[PDB]
Amino acid sequence: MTEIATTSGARSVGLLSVGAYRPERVVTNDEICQHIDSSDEWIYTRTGIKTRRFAADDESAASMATEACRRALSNAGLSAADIDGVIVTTNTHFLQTPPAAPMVAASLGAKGILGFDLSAGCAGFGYALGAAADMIRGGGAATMLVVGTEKLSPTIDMYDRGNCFIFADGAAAVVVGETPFQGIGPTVAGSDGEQADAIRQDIDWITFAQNPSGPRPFVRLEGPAVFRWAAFKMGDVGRRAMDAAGVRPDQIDVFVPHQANSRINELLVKNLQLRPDAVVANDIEHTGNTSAASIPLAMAELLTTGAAKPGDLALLIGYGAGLSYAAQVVRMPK
Amino acid sequence: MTEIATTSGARSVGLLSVGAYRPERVVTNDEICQHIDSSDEWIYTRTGIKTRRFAADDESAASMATEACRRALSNAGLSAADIDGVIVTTNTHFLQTPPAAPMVAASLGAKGILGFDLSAGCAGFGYALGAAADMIRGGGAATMLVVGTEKLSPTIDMYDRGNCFIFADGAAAVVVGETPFQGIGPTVAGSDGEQADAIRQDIDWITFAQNPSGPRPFVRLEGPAVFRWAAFKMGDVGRRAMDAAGVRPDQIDVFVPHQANSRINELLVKNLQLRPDAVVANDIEHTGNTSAASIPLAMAELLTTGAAKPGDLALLIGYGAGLSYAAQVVRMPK
Ligand SMILES: O=C(O)CCCCCCCCCCOC(=O)S
Ligand SMILES: O=C(O)CCCCCCCCCCOC(=O)S
Ligand SMILES: *SCCCCCCCCCC
Ligand SMILES: *SCCCCCCCCCC
Repeated sequence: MTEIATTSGARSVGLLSVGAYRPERVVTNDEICQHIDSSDEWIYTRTGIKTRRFAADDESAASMATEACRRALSNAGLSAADIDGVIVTTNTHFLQTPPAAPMVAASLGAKGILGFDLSAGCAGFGYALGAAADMIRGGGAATMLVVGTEKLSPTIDMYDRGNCFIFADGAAAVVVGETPFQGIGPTVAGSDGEQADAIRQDIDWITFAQNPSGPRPFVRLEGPAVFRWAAFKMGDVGRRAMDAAGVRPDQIDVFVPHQANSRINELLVKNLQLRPDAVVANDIEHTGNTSAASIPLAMAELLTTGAAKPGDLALLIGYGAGLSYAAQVVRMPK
Repeated sequence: MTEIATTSGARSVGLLSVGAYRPERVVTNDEICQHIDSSDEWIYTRTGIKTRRFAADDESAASMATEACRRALSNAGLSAADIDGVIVTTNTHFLQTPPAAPMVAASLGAKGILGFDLSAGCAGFGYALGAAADMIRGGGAATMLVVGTEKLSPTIDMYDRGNCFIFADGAAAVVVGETPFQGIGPTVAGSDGEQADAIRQDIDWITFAQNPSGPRPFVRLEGPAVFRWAAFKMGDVGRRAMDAAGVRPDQIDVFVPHQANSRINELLVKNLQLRPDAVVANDIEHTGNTSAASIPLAMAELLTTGAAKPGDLALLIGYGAGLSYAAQVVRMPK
């Protein structure tokens, strides 16, 4: 006869700021075409990618994540002392343990703060932004870091005619906290674990670890399957996300799909019936596919180029590995 | 100027059931005393562990989590079609991508429900329980599975002498959903990234992949440092947990700390100042340390022995790698 107490946070939460960090090494298509039988033009028309960034040998998903946070914090007018938790979303923290979240908190100056690694393929940001919003409104935190980071280079098979020109590096973090107006709509999510092997690590670490001198694992992609699924299934995912926020297709100002493939995104923009003048993220051009980091990296780009304004109503749609998606309507940060 | 929908879910949320799964191969202390010369008594005196369970080769974290859910659903008298999401917490899913969750989802027949993998070491489950509860109170999901799964087996160095006897395999899933009574307390969580190296994979997979002629990675433990940290710092954490749930230490009926080491958990009990008759989870004896899976496996055991009853007021304390910790006051399920 003693009811467990419940706590409560803020009603309205929003993206206070975005920070982005891309490693300085520019990898061209022609440099990629080195061990590939295709050209710059073939790669740009089929994907929309021109150049992408590769990290340094000493760099890691965590170090870039630490770096993205600082910048977001700086853009937020906030210190590490003002943060209550940090979620790292990544698919390329190359340790089973420890998780990257503590390390990032540690180097940021706030070693004691709550946090975890959330891994859900390319869709990892939608879930982690979703988890923050709910935790903050829940009262477990007031202000929170959600960082997407990905070191994909070391996982690329440079002879792989189907995916080498695709994956890249970068880290972008957002600051989530209380806001006057409601800023982040309901998370709309789900998956398709039937197609789990569409984007995968071909060999598992333990099997590989039993015969290290045999073929090592790489990232593999059954592209047409991914094209079909994404191109035809995310339209509703976007509609469900807009519906839960109480908004209309013609009300979206910025559209931030996962930067997987520009032809896919072209089909979604048309399927989503947005305004003819809706600003549509195209960070694919000089960032490539950065999985968990893709969307917040895309957001920053548009804010930096001034194509998007802070406070613009925006739709987010994450899609990729596991075959799992996540989508939310948000105001633009910064 | 368009508004974003402010939505609500159910306020009161609890653990409906718990479903555990344990590998049939019983590996003993004297069996671990064939490679490396210690003693079954030495291990028992120092850790509290007598035997442990190692999973089969055709078994995995992913596979064991699926079976635990089958059982969690079975004990709540429910169906995969009643579940809106799964959270697989783990440290031994031996793929960067795809996530375990969607696979676990499809194998239960839950077509494309939301789901992600949460990593925060031994404390992953406390984090996962708290995240799910957040999502239901926000309205993102109604009923959810949360599964700590682990196959630490293949990660153990048989020459360890410091931790070969510590780690073991298993899974345990809880169903989280609406209840009339508030069943899960506010999440008390945190970390210590300065001490990230205390429990770590010693070599990263890329580095190892890059150098197959060198040593393979293994799980490493800095015992003394972990003992010092967990046994003197975790009292305050539980104290913070009980404070948030509005309960006095003498109101606790069951204590389920992470099954790291009996001697640690022994000192915890005294610092925590619970009742003399308070039920203390000792699953460690024939289970060992199962990271993420530990606590819900430790829950299931107390319910199986009848040492704990459904509705009992439990104090959970997860702690370990990342040097991260998670705690909350709950009601026992089943
Ligand atoms: O037609 C061919 O023979 C090859 C054409 C392949 C280029 C088209 C891009 C691959 C689609 C991958 C999209 O999924 C993700 O980006 S993930
Ligand atoms: O240093 C002390 O006072 C205790 C001696 C260390 C005991 C031997 C190893 C157990 C380490 C504690 C458990 O670590 C985890 O499983 S986490
Ligand atoms: S859509 C997210 C893709 C994530 C790829 C990371 C897996 C790399 C394989 C390791 C060799
Ligand atoms: S909660 C403590 C268990 C740590 C899990 C990591 C397993 C080590 C991987 C080495 C290959």
